Amino acid sequence: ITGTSTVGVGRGVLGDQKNINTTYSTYYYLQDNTRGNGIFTYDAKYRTTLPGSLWADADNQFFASYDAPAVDAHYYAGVTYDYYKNVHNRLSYDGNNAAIRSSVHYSQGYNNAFWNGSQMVYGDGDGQTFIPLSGGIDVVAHELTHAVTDYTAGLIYQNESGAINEAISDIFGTLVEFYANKNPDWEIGEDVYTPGISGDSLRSMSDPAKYGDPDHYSKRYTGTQDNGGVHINSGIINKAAYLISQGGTHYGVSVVGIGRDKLGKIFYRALTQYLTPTSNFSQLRAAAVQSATDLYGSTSQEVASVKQAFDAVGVK
Ligand SMILES: [Ca+2]
Ligand SMILES: [Ca+2]
Ligand SMILES: [Ca+2]
Ligand SMILES: [Ca+2]
Ligand SMILES: [Zn+2]
Repeated sequence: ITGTSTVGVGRGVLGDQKNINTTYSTYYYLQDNTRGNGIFTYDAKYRTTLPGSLWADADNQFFASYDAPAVDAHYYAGVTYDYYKNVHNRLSYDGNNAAIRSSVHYSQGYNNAFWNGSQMVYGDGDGQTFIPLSGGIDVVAHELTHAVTDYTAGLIYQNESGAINEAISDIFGTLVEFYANKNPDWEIGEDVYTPGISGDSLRSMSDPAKYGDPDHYSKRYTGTQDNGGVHINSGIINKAAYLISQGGTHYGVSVVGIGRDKLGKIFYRALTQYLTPTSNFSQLRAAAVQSATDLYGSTSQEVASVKQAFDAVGVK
């Protein structure tokens, strides 16, 4: 909408106060004009029609319980935009400052979030498996990263290419969580998963097997559930990425860690210059090796560590 840029204040899902970029024209809208061609947050009003209505507020204060998922979807989309721009010189998900749109309060009791081809969508959860999913910065960045993937490598959402797609979203979701630097970890969704159970999470990158997911290619899922295991077999790639960054010895194979920033550079380059819609795990290894070679040189520690990490998870 046309209006003047304003700064509201409110409280997110976890009860924390933050400032939000809004737009004033009669109402204050969740429209952040400070980033690209805007970040826009919508109310889906417990229904499934999308996007719903651009979020309007009378007083620019967002402290109601109903407001909290909107505050966080809007704010964490901003952090994610900043990560991609500042760290990777990428302007929004399309590289040309496309407007970023999110809807909250999608459906009833909805234990998921997704990119629908055009926008991000967040359930409120049922209060048992999840609380409103935009409360997790890793979740928000996971969703926006699906848009980045779709505009770049275009990894088809099934089987190995789909597990790579998933892992890319978990990797960058985690790197954004570290960028913001509030309780960062290598777990996925811990801030919004199972409010009645402390210390768990939806997935673990450091130890995927803790939550049932494979940590070696010989343990990959080969059935048809979950689009051929895209949220399951992502553990193999998540583990490789964790090892590249942090190091470790896994099934007897030692990996020298190179840190998060270099992990992000290698995987961003692989995603944007080498992967294709049909890439499989072996092709991801090759893309990561080539990316590290371009950035650091063929004789570098970085290349050696990429190879060790893929060896450790059984991907040749
Ligand atoms: Ca208000
Ligand atoms: Ca965390
Ligand atoms: Ca996390
Ligand atoms: Ca929990
Ligand atoms: Zn996903």
